[PDB]
Amino acid sequence: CSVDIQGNDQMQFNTNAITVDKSCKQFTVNLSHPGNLPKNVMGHNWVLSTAADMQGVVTDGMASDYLKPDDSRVIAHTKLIGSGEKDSVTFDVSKLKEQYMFFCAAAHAAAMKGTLTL
Ligand SMILES: [Cu+2]
Repeated sequence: CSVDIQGNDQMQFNTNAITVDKSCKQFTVNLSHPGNLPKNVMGHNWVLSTAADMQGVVTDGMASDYLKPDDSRVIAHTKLIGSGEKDSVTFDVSKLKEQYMFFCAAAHAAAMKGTLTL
């Protein structure tokens, strides 16, 4: 009923998929970032929400640890960790049901994009 998640300076997760065994009443995410943060990203966290609400959470974090205080869409999140730092978050699995998304709120990319060629 637990997992170790890691990020790096290439904006990669050690895994982009997490399974929660149904015997679990609580689940714990263990976050660490042993190497450097990505360039000009000064923090790393792990955030859980619905697939629908993810974008809202992200936009509102930049509008207001890159997260809106007491955001009701955020199921669970770690604090912002630096390089070489570590944090854990444990949450009640009862608040879940089903295709949820987890993300880091500190490293942003362009939401809207396309291709151009000559
Ligand atoms: Cu941003």
